[PDB]
Amino acid sequence: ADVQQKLAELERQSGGRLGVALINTADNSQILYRADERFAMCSTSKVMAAAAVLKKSESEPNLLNQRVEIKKSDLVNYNPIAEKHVNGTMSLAELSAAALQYSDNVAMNKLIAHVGGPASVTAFARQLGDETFRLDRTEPTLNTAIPGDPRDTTSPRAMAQTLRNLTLGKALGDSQRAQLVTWMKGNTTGAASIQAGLPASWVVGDKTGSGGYGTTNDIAVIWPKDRAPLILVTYFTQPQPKAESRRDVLASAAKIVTDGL
Ligand SMILES: *C(=O)N1C[C@H](NOS(=O)(=O)O)CC[C@H]1C(=O)NC1CCNCC1
Repeated sequence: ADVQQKLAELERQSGGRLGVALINTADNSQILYRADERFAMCSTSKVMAAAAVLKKSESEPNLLNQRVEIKKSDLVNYNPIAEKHVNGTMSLAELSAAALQYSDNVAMNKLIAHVGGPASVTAFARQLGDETFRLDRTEPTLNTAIPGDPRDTTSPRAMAQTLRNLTLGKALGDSQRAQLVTWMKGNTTGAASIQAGLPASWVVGDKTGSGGYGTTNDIAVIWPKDRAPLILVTYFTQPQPKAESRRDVLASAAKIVTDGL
């Protein structure tokens, strides 16, 4: 009751639309707020694309080592790693790390292409039991985040359940699950989001995202000190097309739902 009041208050103060799903694996409980509404995933969709590559790699031992050309024609609007490798190759492992840890959009496009495109990433989600996730577009257009548009969306509940499966459950084989967790724990982009609302000592693997309409997102697996892990999804979007990001709202949401733990 208190936690719900606090999230509603945060949403009202923020001026936007907030979606939260926490799974506490200590007691199999959840805290949900707009958790069945759709939100544009933006760069948080990179987790599903990397996971689809990892799944493919379970039957293809040379896949992660496969060399992918980086051409000028591959550049899109946010390319911090790929721009340093133009006219050379990167491995699919290197592209996965760049997508997850630096949120490189070229890297995301190569992951998408090498599993068969957005509909293939979506079919992977369906195979895991996630009916909600939909990846419709490639980078950079998947980040438009127009209100009412279902393209490139999921719900907080669906993404929390799927992230649990990927990182703590059995969607991926032992090697592949460990690799995803390693990659997410090495994320460099998330300190202002969920992590900013948790104690300094807690360990986090997360993936942020942002896009049109001031969309500001984070999805995380969290290891609190001496406690079972948590899964937290915080999605946020705003009414104005050119709204600025609100990473503080995600931090505030994280603090609200973990207070006590
Ligand atoms: C993901 O949401 N992206 C790519 C990159 N991610 O930053 S983080 O917040 O994921 O670490 C920057 C924001 C976002 C993105 O691609 N935004 C678009 C860039 C190209 N023009 C439209 C916005």
